[PDB]
Amino acid sequence: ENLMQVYQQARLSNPELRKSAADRDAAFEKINEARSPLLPQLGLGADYTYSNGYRDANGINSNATSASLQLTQSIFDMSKWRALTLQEKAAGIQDVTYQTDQQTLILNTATAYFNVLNAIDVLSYTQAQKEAIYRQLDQTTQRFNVGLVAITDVQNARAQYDTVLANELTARNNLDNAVEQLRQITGNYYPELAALNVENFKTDKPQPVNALLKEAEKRNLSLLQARLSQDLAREQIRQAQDGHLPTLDLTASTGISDTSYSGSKTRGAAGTQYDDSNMGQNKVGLSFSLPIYQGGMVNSQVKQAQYNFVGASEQLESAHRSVVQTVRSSFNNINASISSINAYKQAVVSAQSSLDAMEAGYSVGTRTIVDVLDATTTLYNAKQELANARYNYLINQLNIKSALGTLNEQDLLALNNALSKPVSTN
Amino acid sequence: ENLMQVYQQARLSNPELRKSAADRDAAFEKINEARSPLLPQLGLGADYTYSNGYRDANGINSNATSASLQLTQSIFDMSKWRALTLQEKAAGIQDVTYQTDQQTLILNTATAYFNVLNAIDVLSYTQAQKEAIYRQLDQTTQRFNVGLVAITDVQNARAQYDTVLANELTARNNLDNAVEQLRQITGNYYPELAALNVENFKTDKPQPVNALLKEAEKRNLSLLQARLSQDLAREQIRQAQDGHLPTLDLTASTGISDTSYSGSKTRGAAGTQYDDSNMGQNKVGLSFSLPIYQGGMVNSQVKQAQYNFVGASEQLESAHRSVVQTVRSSFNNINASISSINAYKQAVVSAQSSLDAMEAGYSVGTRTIVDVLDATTTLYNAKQELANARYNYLINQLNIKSALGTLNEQDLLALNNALSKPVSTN
Amino acid sequence: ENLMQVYQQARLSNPELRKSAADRDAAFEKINEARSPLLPQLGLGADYTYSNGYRDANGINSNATSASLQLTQSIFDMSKWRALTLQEKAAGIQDVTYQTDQQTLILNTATAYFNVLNAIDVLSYTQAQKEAIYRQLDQTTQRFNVGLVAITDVQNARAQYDTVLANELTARNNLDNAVEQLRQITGNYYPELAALNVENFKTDKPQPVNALLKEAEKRNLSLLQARLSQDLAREQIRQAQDGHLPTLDLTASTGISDTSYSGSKTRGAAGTQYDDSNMGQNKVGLSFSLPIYQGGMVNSQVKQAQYNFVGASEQLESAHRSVVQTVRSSFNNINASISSINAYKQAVVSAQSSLDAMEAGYSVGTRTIVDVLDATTTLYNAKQELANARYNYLINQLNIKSALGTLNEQDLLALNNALSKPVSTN
Repeated sequence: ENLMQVYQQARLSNPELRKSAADRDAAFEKINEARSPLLPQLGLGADYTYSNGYRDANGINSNATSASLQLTQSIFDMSKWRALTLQEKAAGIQDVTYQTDQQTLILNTATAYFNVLNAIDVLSYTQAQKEAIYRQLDQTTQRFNVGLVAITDVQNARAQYDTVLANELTARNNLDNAVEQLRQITGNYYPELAALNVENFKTDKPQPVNALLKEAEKRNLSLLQARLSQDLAREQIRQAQDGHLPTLDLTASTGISDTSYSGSKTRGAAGTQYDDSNMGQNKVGLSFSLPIYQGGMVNSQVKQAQYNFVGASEQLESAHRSVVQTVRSSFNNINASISSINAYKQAVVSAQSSLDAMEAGYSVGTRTIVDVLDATTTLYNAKQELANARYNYLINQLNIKSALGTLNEQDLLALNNALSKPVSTN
Repeated sequence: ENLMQVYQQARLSNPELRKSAADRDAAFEKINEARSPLLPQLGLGADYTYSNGYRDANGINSNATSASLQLTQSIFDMSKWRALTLQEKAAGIQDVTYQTDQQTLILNTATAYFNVLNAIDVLSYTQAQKEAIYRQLDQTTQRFNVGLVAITDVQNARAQYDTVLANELTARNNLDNAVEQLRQITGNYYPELAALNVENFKTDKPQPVNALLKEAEKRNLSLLQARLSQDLAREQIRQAQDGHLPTLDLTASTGISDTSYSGSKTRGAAGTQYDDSNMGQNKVGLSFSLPIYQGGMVNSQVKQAQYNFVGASEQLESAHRSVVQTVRSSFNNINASISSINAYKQAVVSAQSSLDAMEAGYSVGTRTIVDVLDATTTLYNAKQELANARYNYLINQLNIKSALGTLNEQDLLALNNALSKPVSTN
Repeated sequence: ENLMQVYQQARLSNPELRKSAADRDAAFEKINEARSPLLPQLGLGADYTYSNGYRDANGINSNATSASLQLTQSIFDMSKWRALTLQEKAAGIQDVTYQTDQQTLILNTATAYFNVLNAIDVLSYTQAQKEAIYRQLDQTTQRFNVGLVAITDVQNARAQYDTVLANELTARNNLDNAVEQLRQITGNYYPELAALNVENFKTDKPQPVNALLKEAEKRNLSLLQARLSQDLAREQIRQAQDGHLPTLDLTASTGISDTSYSGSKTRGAAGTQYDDSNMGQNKVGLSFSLPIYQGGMVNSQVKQAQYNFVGASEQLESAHRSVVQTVRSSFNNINASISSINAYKQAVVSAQSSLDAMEAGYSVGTRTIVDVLDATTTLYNAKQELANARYNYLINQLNIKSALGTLNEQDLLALNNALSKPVSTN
């Protein structure tokens, strides 16, 4: 129910987070097959085959029968080690992006949480507006009944009333909308959520921008991923270099053989050579090769890896400019939130005193209760529009921390301190 | 001209629909080559080759003249069947997404069709606004001429007139833009389109939400595609399992070769063995093999397929909760459309009576005709903003029908029933 | 500083432009390896291997020792030439898109610049608004001090003041934002930028739209790229046709051999055949093959390439509809800009005369100076909202020129003519 608990149940409800985790699992597991080729290749084959050599040596008839194990083991080829390193760095990549997605979950969660509150706010306010305009219409109606005014005004207040009805329904509708938005990252409905403890609000001042810039230089996930991409490009480079490598290898195998000769040609002077055999063999030995020159195969690849490299570096710098922009913008947004909160506070005070004034106006009955509710309307609107400003302060409070690439459950707990009273959702 | 006919010509004018159709054609045709490998592989590779030995067995010249056909046919390998099933499911995928795109074309079609209707409205009424403000400029002008109100007001009205002119030009401009928007899907410019039969609106109540839930769950295209994706992942799993398959084979080949001999070394005791060859051959037989352990080849792939599976499943549930969200939101939007239509109707009646009232004001001339056209302004603005609301009702109709995964020409035919009088576009 | 210089320093600062450049370098360089296969394949693969017979073959140990260079050279396979042509066309593609981004850098570069100007504008004027409202607060305050009015008004003016303060901070904030936006393209902060020379502002009429269309047919980069895609699809088609090609080839290689015998079975009646032999060889000759029939390999591929072709064609027409839409829309936007500029000009004149009027009002003291500054507020707001309109005129100019697929530094120079006075940024 509390934002913390909301994070808790939602910690498993997210598929994409779990999806990404599983993807990381795919990467780390893929490292295994990345290690695989270096290991020896035990194998087996078998065959049977009749043959008939027509023409010249025509009339011979020869079935053939054989089977063999074939162990093989390459030794010298660093390219596989290279690919292994690629797999490693890619794994680190997947790790980082996974953490990123975690932070994303945090953000979305908090956002969706606040939206419900805001919807409740607008709901109630639009309601009070409804009643106010309603008795406005009733008054005006009665005023026509005694004939003081033109019918046109009656229809006017009519239109006001219908309009505000639409305003009710759309808002109430937005309520459940946001509710389902919450279920989207939960899979569960919630009857109620804790109200903000506005009385104990934190008007915390921002840290100086430069240190934040430093921490940003140190620990944004994205730029880190860029650097990993760069190093990976370097790995691609040496992998392109790998083509020049001599390929030391070692075969090892044994094989049975049968083959029973037949046909009239075998008859007469078989000379043992035409006789059926039972031979078997245990071949084992080195294998090796070297490309020397291959039409410029391993040449263009080099430059390709190079362009890939420098381009990746460009992406890195782009990320750099990006994080600078983002963090500054966030900081600034926080300040904006501050000032806005100030303004709306004062507005609250204003509408309040105005309200009390008009209430006194009804105290000796100078006005109508309707008007009192008009001031009441302005009052509430100002109220949780100010609350809205506070939540915006919170969101910015996360974004800057998000900008750092840091974030944790603990910040959300600090948020959880802010919550207070239970509040029914619908 | 009518929305139905517009859809009719639209059915061929769309490239992307036809594109997707042809893509389905590709997906189906590819199933054929998916069936292909099982078929026998006939072949030929005759060639000639000189040879000149040296060192130890130096000086014995020769030249082979090989020529042989090679039919081949493996029998046991389920992995290919697996890939066939994959291709099948892929074809189902392409099918589903194709139908989806059809619905998409429908939606966009009706949308663009309505936008024109709206722009016409805004155009006309804006024009009336132009005339009204104009004659205000004239009145105020003359009022300066007789020496009354200060020049500043004159320039004010001037600004009004110029501003509203700009509004005209941008209005007309948007009109032709929308016309082109229509041509974009149609490839045709249309001088005129049918007006809505506003007199006979359909105030249908929405069905209870749960039934719609059950239906859409039963037949949404997207989630269906997800399920196909999951099944495909399972197929990938058995395909990973396929690496344990022994590979039964059957070679079948034949042909002749003539290696003529030459060189001085052949001279002396040729022993028939050094005579020129003239042999042919008819080899045929099985070629079995089983991989045994191979460094963990067919291992990591298993878990990879597994993670692929579960992640796909997570996507499935994701899309599930998603469509729940969407359909509820749609229902809600429809209700909003209802209430809005109500409100604007009443606003229409109101502004109308206000109009008639002021007209009566001019009946003894208390006002100016411009004022009457101000009431007229608010009037028609209200009118076809209400029309706009009705179109929104239509769009929501198609949307709720869309989330079902249903949709067809028929609802659009009912929309065609909604249409009435011809109206020139520009 | 001037827009031209800004473009100049920026012209190298862009990563993505340089990125695309290097990518073009890749596309070109890859043509080399595309040419590569036709070249001769020199090679080598020496190796050594022990052998030990058993069962009938038992007791005759040996160890083969082989070494051989291996040149190879294919003669006839058009598919390689085909793929070469593919690579060529791909190079053309990367070229074109590179040109696209070359325009893209320009557009944004103007955009942010004008945004900076605008931000400066709104900033200053908001400041003036601040001072005005401030003195209203002071007036109302003092008025309460002598007690002419209710406290509620005091709080009202209070609220106005805090609000406008918030507007200041967000304004300044937006200023620095835009500054950083500029740095994003440049990597450099800028103290100052040239003011527009509004006095000599251009108002050229657009060329008639049809001529612009014929011009459009010439060289939009996008559509050209589409046509290249089509031709590429055709190349894919002939490449599918290339599976019918007989594969004429030429083997050419030489190698030595040693192979030493061992074992007691070799002893006795060796018959020369059971003796060590240091043979060498110089094999050379033709190679050839032809598929005949392969289970429908090169069949489904044909239809596949065909579908690829037609789909590409559909994309081409899609691009056609696209460019028509965009160019007309641009033209229209220009017209809108014109009329808007007209309107705001007149508004400026109006507010000006109103200002002078009220100034005269203070000349004999009929009003507060604050009010005069209110007119001042409306004044400047109108002023550089009009400026904003002029920049929109410029942006539209660049847009329509962009739709042409044209654009150059020279148009930006023509823009550079428009600039005038130096202006500090913050």
